[PDB]
Amino acid sequence: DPLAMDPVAGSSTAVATAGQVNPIDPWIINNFVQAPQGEFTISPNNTPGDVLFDLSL
Amino acid sequence: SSVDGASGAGQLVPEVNASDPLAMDPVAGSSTAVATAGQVNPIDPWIINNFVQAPQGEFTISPNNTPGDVLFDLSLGPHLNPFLLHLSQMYNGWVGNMRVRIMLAGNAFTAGKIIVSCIPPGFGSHNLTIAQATLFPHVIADVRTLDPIEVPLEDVRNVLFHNNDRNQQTMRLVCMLYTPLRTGGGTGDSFVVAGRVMTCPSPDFNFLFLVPAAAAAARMVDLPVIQPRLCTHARWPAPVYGLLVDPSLPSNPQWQNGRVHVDGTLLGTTPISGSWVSCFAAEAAYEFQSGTGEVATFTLIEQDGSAYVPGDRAAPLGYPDFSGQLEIEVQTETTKTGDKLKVTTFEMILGPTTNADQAPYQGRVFASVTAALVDGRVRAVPRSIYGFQDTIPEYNDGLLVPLAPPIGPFLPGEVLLRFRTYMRQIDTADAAAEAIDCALPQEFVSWFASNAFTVQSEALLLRYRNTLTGQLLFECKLYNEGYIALSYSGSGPLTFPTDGIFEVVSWVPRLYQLASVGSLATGRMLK
Amino acid sequence: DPLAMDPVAGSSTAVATAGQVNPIDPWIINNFVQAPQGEFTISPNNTPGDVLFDLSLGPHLNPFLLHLSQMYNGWVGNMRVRIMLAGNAFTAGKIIVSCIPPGFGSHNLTIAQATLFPHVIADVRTLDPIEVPLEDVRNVLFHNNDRNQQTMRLVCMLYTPLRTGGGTGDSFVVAGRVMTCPSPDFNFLFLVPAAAAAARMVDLPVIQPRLCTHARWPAPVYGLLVDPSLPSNPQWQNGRVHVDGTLLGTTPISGSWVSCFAAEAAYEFQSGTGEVATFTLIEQDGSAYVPGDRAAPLGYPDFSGQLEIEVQTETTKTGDKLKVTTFEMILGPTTNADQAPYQGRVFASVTAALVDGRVRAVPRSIYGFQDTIPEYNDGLLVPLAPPIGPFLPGEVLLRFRTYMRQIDTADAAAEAIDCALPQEFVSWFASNAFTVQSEALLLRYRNTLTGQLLFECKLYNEGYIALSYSGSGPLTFPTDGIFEVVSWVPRLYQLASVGSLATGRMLK
Amino acid sequence: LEDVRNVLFHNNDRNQQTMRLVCMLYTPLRTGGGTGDSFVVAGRVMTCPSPDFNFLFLVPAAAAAARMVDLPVIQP
Amino acid sequence: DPLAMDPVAGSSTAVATAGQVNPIDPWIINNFVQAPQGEFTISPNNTPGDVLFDLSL
Repeated sequence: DPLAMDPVAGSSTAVATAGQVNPIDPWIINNFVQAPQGEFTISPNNTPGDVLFDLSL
Repeated sequence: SSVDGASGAGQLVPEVNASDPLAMDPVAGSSTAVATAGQVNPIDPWIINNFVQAPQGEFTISPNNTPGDVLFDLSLGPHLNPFLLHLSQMYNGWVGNMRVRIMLAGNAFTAGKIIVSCIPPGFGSHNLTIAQATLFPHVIADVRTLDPIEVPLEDVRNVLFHNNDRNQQTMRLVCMLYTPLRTGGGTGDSFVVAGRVMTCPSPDFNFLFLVPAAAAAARMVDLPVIQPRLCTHARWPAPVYGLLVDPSLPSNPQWQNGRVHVDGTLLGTTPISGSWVSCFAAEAAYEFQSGTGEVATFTLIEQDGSAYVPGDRAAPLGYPDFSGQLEIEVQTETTKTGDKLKVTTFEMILGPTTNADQAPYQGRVFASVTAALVDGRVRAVPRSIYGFQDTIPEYNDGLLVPLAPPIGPFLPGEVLLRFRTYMRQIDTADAAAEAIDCALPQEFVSWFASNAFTVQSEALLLRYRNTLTGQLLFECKLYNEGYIALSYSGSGPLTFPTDGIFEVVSWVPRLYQLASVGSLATGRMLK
Repeated sequence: DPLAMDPVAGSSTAVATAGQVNPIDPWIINNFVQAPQGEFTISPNNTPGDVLFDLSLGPHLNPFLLHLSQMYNGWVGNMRVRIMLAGNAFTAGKIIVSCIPPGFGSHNLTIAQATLFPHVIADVRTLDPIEVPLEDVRNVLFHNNDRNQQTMRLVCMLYTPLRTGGGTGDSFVVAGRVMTCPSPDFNFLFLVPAAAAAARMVDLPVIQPRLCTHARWPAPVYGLLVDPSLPSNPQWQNGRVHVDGTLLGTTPISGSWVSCFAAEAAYEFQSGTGEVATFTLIEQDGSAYVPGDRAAPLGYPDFSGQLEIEVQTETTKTGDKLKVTTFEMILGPTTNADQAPYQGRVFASVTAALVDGRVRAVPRSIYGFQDTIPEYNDGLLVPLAPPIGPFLPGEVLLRFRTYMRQIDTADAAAEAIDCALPQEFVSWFASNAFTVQSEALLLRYRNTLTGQLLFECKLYNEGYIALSYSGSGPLTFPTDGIFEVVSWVPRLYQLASVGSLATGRMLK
Repeated sequence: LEDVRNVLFHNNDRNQQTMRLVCMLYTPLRTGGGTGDSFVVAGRVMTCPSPDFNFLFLVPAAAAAARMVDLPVIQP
Repeated sequence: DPLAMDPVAGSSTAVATAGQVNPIDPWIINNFVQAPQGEFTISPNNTPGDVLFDLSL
């Protein structure tokens, strides 16, 4: 099954009113990097409901 | 959204559940109500397809469970979906079908099957055996099945649509264990299968009338967890020492202190402070009717120093509500540091006798200097009693006076629960403890006057329990008019441990039958 | 006339940025319902300029919307307000309803300035309602569920003085009602399960001090005062509780326990002249006393001097024969020197200067009182509730006061004894076990009858009340006399102190 | 007054639960002036059926009452 | 303002179940007459919350 979300636009919105729209080095553009809080472990001791991780865009 | 481990689950468990269709025809949705409902209220399309965890969303299977055990019993309604439930509070009525999805996925090592059956409204409640469940349109599934089983909860209706009352009977989905659960492998008995139930409304489903969202009040009064032996007595200023019932005492006492209703209504001369109990304040002087100034004339004031006016109770607050001869100690009132103090002892007669002065109700009482010093404003506290009788004094010298009513009534076999303390009674060659009872400890008096709870029926069912040991000692009825009853047949004062917490209950009609417990003798056989 | 404003856009802004744009039931769209803040009153007591009501745009202005608010996390749109006045032909006056844009802040506006905003004026006599559109002036794309957001507001003020004529009954007030419904531009945003989430707080019982029970001597409370010349940080063991319900010291639940004890009593013979009762203390509910984490059995006296006690056979059942003897017991340290309530053993002497087995002792008078703690453990450290305090500079303890009979010896006279809360408040906090959220509560002491505010004060969470007072100088207060919470209140909250109740002032 | 129904229609039975109209005093009545407490606001309720209204089965049921017991208002 | 309700259907429901569907005189259809429970009174003796009348369809 899919994700219950409609895709959201990117820079499309900014163009019209931001002063500049600065691009990023393409090498970063799709290179998967580990996040700071990127580690967690699931032991048999955890109960359903325990939080493994939290993230903010 | 859903990602079953198919990819890595090997082929140890069945993906999809192979089962014969439901022996049941499809049911119509909103189409019915369209013509007679005042409105047909559409719901957010996003809710229409999201399978969300129902409020009754969890269940567990374990090897302790025996076939027949009900894992969950769902009754058709908005209360089966969290979003719908919230919208429910805003509408009056609904019609439509629900889509239910039960989730299982135990280890490849577990074996077992459950059965879900749809029960038509109008069948009623009956304990179904696993074999009975088969008689209803049903579905059976192996606990290992990866993909969630989907079962449509059809809205079988006799009428066009539903309203939000108790007169409604909807279709049910009962899920029971079909075969015992047994884990194989290195059986970790901590292993139980954790099930999940998710639902989403079928597009047929619709809410009906817009209504004032809300109307779910529930003001439930509670009691404080204070043991009786930690409490203050409400009719004599001492700790509570005893907790008992005693069918041979007067059954309907006319106590003026320690009276309050569950709703907070204080009665009689009942004071808020237990320091006021059985005490008075006055301006004191020595008139001369006989002319031998041994008699103090006390013009009563209220004990917080304010003026006493004859009103709608028998006397100033906390003034004694019993008879006999009271020894009082009378001291200059304390207003400020350095107020010089005189302290005299007197005997005052509380009862009717006899040609015959004394009318606390009018504001005037006489005591005599146990000649058998102090004046201006004084405070009198009780020192001992002589010839106690637990009947009310003559408050208004023969005339009718305002009185809280006798305590009662009680059902047949019900008797008053007594909180008890001891007065010093004197003699005259011998002081000995004398019992005096009241209907609630002063802390409960203050508690109810302060909470002003809303009362919803005629009495509250309480349990008296030892919270330490856990032991339930008894049950009892706290009538709204502020007295507690037990059912007891003995003759026969019966005494209870004072350590000793009360818990509400219920509401409880007034003809609620309590358990007598007590004969701890089951005297008979059988076999 | 129409408002001096251009139509404000609705959902069209937050389309490419919110995750969802959620529409509402069109039946709500134009049904005018009474807003939760739907009532106000105008009376001759009001003065032109008084703000009858201040509304701020948001779904919280409509009951239906409000109910939906618990389901979504954002919103955008304009509403519509309608106001009604139930006036007479005797009520002359005008009201101003002005729209204040976000960002303006808060200022005191004269009726004249109130006119400078898009507004609507109405005579209090009108039978018909007044309608004003509440536009969603935005600086941002949309709004989130946050009442810290600055949205457009509607302020209603009395434009001219209310002047009732005729047989002027000052009990006459004009009833006002506010109603709203969302303009079709209104849209909720993200669908969040957020359906339920509240909290709680602490309250105090509305009992006046002079109706209360004292917590350190068993008598009614008679006095309410502060007194900078008394010991500022007393080490009271009774009448101690925290706002959270934590009882301290020897503090009992029942005020009948206060300054009383129970024991098994006997007459040993160290001197050998059996005038000395030896009391092996038990708790007053008849249970065994064990030396523990407080100084003595519950309610045992927490002061010194020489206490006259009356000791009676314990009452267990009707017919228990009773003996009653009077003794003098010394509470203070002195001196070579026995007495350790903490260990469970104290001695009194038959004011020879009868009873045994199990007894109960209640206080009869005090001789040489000093309000310092007795020597509970004969020289050794003992568990103690801490001194009361601290207090900010200029803050002093609020005292509940009662009087002991002190004896003499040719003269009994009242002697003052103070405590930090009445026993009813002791019981109240132990029973409620409130959750505490900061360091103290701001309370007002008020006459609810007359309405008069007497003072403000700080109830520290550790269970004692402070006032700011500079005098030197016991200052006494009326005892009739209700306390109200407040706030929370940081510990450095500055209280108000006082002035010379004379107001008059001259133009000069 | 809408006919909110759970069933197809209604029978002559006043034990049936139909939609109701409750009138309440929303705010306290406050008479001013020379307050004559003998003053009451008279209220009247009037109705007529919406064109959706229809009676159902034609029954000769034309007459059917009963009686009861009363006591004379004579003081003891 | 209008009631927060959707129009409710009339006879259309009981057509295939009642033995007859009987119409009424259109002159009654819109003539406002005093209901048998047509009177009530409000006085200062009443307190907000008092039910002045309770009608059932």
